[PDB]
Amino acid sequence: KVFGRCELAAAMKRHGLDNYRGYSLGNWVCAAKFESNFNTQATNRNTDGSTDYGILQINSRWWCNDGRTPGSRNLCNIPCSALLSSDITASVNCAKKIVSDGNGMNAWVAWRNRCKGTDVQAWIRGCRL
Repeated sequence: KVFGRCELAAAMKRHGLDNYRGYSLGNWVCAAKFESNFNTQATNRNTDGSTDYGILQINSRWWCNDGRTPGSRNLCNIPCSALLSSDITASVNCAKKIVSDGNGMNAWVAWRNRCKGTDVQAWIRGCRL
């Protein structure tokens, strides 16, 4: 499933990401854009044996278990497969855990390089209206 910008914005808002841990909604939209291009099925293999899953590219080394990543911690307590659903709930719930547990949104590389430092509110511009 490929979401639309405002479509994702609304869904994320419903799930309580707006200003969660201090990060306004635009942050999350921008992250999804650059991490997955709004695609719920995206996956990416890493040199360390881990894989990044779904719309928010959640990593299998720390966060979810994919049954094939060495040194798996499963801090979200979910199978990575659940993160490939067209429904974003699992991804959002795990994302909150990630951000609450440390480095904030720095866990997302695309966020840090391509979102942070720009006017992220522009990402939710024109969505309600």
